[PDB]
Amino acid sequence: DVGNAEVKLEEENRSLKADLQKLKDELASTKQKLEKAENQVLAMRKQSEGLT
Amino acid sequence: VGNAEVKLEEENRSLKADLQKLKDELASTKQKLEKAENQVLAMRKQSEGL
Repeated sequence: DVGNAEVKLEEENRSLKADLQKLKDELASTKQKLEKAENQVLAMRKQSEGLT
Repeated sequence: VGNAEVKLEEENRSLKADLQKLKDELASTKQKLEKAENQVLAMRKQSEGL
């Protein structure tokens, strides 16, 4: 039935959009954390070179 | 209205493809984060002795 297929797709689509928003938020945060960690590595390199 | 079902199928395909890509980018970024944090810890140790 067209009605059944449509309802199933609408349900999947609502569920996928919520999963997508979650993953988008998690990605943005993880990327920000990676940038921080990499800049930590660089700051420590300079501090370890300014000491040694 | 006539296009209702195919548009839903198209959206569905679009979302599923985006979902897989984001899961892939997330796992890759998480792995890089783990490596960088581990570099920080390794460098903390070498800095400790000196």
